[PDB]
Amino acid sequence: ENLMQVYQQARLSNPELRKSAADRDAAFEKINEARSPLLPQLGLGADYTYSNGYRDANGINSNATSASLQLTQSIFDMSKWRALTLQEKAAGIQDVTYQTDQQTLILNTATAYFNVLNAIDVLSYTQAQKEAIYRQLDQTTQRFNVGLVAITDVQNARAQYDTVLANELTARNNLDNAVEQLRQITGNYYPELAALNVENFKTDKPQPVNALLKEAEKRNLSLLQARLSQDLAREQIRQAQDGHLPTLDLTASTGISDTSYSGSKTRGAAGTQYDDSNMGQNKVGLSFSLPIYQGGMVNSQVKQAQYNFVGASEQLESAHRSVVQTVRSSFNNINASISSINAYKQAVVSAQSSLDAMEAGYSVGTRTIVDVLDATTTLYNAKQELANARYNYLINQLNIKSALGTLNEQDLLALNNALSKPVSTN
Amino acid sequence: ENLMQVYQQARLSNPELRKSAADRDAAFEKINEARSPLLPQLGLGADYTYSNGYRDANGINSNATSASLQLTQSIFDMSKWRALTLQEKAAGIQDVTYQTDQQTLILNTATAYFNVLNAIDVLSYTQAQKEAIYRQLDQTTQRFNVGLVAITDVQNARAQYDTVLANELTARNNLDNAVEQLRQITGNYYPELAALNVENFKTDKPQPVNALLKEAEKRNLSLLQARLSQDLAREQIRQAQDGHLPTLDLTASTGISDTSYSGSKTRGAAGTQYDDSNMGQNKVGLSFSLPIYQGGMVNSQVKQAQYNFVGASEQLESAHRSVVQTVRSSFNNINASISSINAYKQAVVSAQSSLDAMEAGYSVGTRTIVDVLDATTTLYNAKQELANARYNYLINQLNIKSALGTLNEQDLLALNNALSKPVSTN
Amino acid sequence: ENLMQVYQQARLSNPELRKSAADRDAAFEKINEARSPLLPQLGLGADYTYSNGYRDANGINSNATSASLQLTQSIFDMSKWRALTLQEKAAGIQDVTYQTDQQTLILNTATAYFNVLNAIDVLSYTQAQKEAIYRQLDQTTQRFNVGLVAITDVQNARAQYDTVLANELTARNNLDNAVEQLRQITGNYYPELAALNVENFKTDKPQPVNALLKEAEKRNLSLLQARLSQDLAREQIRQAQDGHLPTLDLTASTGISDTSYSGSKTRGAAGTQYDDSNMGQNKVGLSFSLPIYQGGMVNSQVKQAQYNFVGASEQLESAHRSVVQTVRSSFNNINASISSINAYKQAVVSAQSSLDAMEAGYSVGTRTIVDVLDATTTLYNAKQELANARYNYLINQLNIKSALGTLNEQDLLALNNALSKPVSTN
Repeated sequence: ENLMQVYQQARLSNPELRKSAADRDAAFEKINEARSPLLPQLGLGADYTYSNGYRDANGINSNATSASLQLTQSIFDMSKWRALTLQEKAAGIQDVTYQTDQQTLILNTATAYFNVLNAIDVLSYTQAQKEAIYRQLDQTTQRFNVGLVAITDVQNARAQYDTVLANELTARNNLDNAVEQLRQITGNYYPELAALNVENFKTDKPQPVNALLKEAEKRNLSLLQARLSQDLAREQIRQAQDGHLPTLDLTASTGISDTSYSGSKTRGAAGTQYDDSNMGQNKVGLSFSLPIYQGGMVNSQVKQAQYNFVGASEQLESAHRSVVQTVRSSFNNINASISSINAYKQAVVSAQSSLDAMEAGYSVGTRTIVDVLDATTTLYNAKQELANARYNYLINQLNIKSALGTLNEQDLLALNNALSKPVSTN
Repeated sequence: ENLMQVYQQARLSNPELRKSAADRDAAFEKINEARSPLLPQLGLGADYTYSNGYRDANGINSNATSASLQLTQSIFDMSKWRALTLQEKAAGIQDVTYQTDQQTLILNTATAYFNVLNAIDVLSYTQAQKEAIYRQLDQTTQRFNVGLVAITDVQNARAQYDTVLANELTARNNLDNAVEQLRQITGNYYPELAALNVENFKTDKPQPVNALLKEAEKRNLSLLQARLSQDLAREQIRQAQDGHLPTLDLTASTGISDTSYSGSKTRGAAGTQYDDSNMGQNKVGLSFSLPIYQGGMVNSQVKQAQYNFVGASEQLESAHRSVVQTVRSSFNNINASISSINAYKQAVVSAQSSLDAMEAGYSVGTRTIVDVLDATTTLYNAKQELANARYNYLINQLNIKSALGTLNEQDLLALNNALSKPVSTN
Repeated sequence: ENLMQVYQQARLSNPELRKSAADRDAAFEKINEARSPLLPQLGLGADYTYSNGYRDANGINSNATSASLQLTQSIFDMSKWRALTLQEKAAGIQDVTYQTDQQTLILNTATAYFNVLNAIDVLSYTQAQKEAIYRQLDQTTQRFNVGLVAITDVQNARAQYDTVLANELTARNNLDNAVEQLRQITGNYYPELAALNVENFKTDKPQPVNALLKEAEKRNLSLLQARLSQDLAREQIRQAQDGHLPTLDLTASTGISDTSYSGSKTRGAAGTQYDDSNMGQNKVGLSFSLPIYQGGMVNSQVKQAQYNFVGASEQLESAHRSVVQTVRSSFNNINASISSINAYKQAVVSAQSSLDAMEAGYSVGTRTIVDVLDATTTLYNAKQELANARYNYLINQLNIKSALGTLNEQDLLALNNALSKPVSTN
């Protein structure tokens, strides 16, 4: 129910987070097959085959029968080690992006949480507006009944009333909308959520921008991923270099053989050579090769890896400019939130005193209760529009921390301190 | 001209629909080559080759003249069947997404069709606004001429007139833009389109939400595609399992070769063995093999397929909760459309009576005709903003029908029933 | 500083432009390896291997020792030439898109610049608004001090003041934002930028739209790229046709051999055949093959390439509809800009005369100076909202020129003519 608990149940409800985790699992597991080729290749084959050599040596008839194990083991080829390193760095990549997605979950969660509150706010306010305009219409109606005014005004207040009805329904509708938005990252409905403890609000001042810039230089996930991409490009480079490598290898195998000769040609002077055999063999030995020159195969690849490299570096710098922009913008947004909160506070005070004034106006009955509710309307609107400003302060409070690439459950707990009273959702 | 006919010509004018159709054609045709490998592989590779030995067995010249056909046919390998099933499911995928795109074309079609209707409205009424403000400029002008109100007001009205002119030009401009928007899907410019039969609106109540839930769950295209994706992942799993398959084979080949001999070394005791060859051959037989352990080849792939599976499943549930969200939101939007239509109707009646009232004001001339056209302004603005609301009702109709995964020409035919009088576009 | 210089320093600062450049370098360089296969394949693969017979073959140990260079050279396979042509066309593609981004850098570069100007504008004027409202607060305050009015008004003016303060901070904030936006393209902060020379502002009429269309047919980069895609699809088609090609080839290689015998079975009646032999060889000759029939390999591929072709064609027409839409829309936007500029000009004149009027009002003291500054507020707001309109005129100019697929530094120079006075940024 509390934002913390909301994070808790939602910690498993997210598929994409779990999806990404599983993807990381795919990467780390893929490292295994990345290690695989270096290991020896035990194998087996078998065959049977009749043959008939027509023409010249025509009339011979020869079935053939054989089977063999074939162990093989390459030794010298660093390219596989290279690919292994690629797999490693890619794994680190997947790790980082996974953490990123975690932070994303945090953000979305908090956002969706606040939206419900805001919807409740607008709901109630639009309601009070409804009643106010309603008795406005009733008054005006009665005023026509005694004939003081033109019918046109009656229809006017009519239109006001219908309009505000639409305003009710759309808002109430937005309520459940946001509710389902919450279920989207939960899979569960919630009857109620804790109200903000506005009385104990934190008007915390921002840290100086430069240190934040430093921490940003140190620990944004994205730029880190860029650097990993760069190093990976370097790995691609040496992998392109790998083509020049001599390929030391070692075969090892044994094989049975049968083959029973037949046909009239075998008859007469078989000379043992035409006789059926039972031979078997245990071949084992080195294998090796070297490309020397291959039409410029391993040449263009080099430059390709190079362009890939420098381009990746460009992406890195782009990320750099990006994080600078983002963090500054966030900081600034926080300040904006501050000032806005100030303004709306004062507005609250204003509408309040105005309200009390008009209430006194009804105290000796100078006005109508309707008007009192008009001031009441302005009052509430100002109220949780100010609350809205506070939540915006919170969101910015996360974004800057998000900008750092840091974030944790603990910040959300600090948020959880802010919550207070239970509040029914619908 | 009518929305139905517009859809009719639209059915061929769309490239992307036809594109997707042809893509389905590709997906189906590819199933054929998916069936292909099982078929026998006939072949030929005759060639000639000189040879000149040296060192130890130096000086014995020769030249082979090989020529042989090679039919081949493996029998046991389920992995290919697996890939066939994959291709099948892929074809189902392409099918589903194709139908989806059809619905998409429908939606966009009706949308663009309505936008024109709206722009016409805004155009006309804006024009009336132009005339009204104009004659205000004239009145105020003359009022300066007789020496009354200060020049500043004159320039004010001037600004009004110029501003509203700009509004005209941008209005007309948007009109032709929308016309082109229509041509974009149609490839045709249309001088005129049918007006809505506003007199006979359909105030249908929405069905209870749960039934719609059950239906859409039963037949949404997207989630269906997800399920196909999951099944495909399972197929990938058995395909990973396929690496344990022994590979039964059957070679079948034949042909002749003539290696003529030459060189001085052949001279002396040729022993028939050094005579020129003239042999042919008819080899045929099985070629079995089983991989045994191979460094963990067919291992990591298993878990990879597994993670692929579960992640796909997570996507499935994701899309599930998603469509729940969407359909509820749609229902809600429809209700909003209802209430809005109500409100604007009443606003229409109101502004109308206000109009008639002021007209009566001019009946003894208390006002100016411009004022009457101000009431007229608010009037028609209200009118076809209400029309706009009705179109929104239509769009929501198609949307709720869309989330079902249903949709067809028929609802659009009912929309065609909604249409009435011809109206020139520009 | 001037827009031209800004473009100049920026012209190298862009990563993505340089990125695309290097990518073009890749596309070109890859043509080399595309040419590569036709070249001769020199090679080598020496190796050594022990052998030990058993069962009938038992007791005759040996160890083969082989070494051989291996040149190879294919003669006839058009598919390689085909793929070469593919690579060529791909190079053309990367070229074109590179040109696209070359325009893209320009557009944004103007955009942010004008945004900076605008931000400066709104900033200053908001400041003036601040001072005005401030003195209203002071007036109302003092008025309460002598007690002419209710406290509620005091709080009202209070609220106005805090609000406008918030507007200041967000304004300044937006200023620095835009500054950083500029740095994003440049990597450099800028103290100052040239003011527009509004006095000599251009108002050229657009060329008639049809001529612009014929011009459009010439060289939009996008559509050209589409046509290249089509031709590429055709190349894919002939490449599918290339599976019918007989594969004429030429083997050419030489190698030595040693192979030493061992074992007691070799002893006795060796018959020369059971003796060590240091043979060498110089094999050379033709190679050839032809598929005949392969289970429908090169069949489904044909239809596949065909579908690829037609789909590409559909994309081409899609691009056609696209460019028509965009160019007309641009033209229209220009017209809108014109009329808007007209309107705001007149508004400026109006507010000006109103200002002078009220100034005269203070000349004999009929009003507060604050009010005069209110007119001042409306004044400047109108002023550089009009400026904003002029920049929109410029942006539209660049847009329509962009739709042409044209654009150059020279148009930006023509823009550079428009600039005038130096202006500090913050």
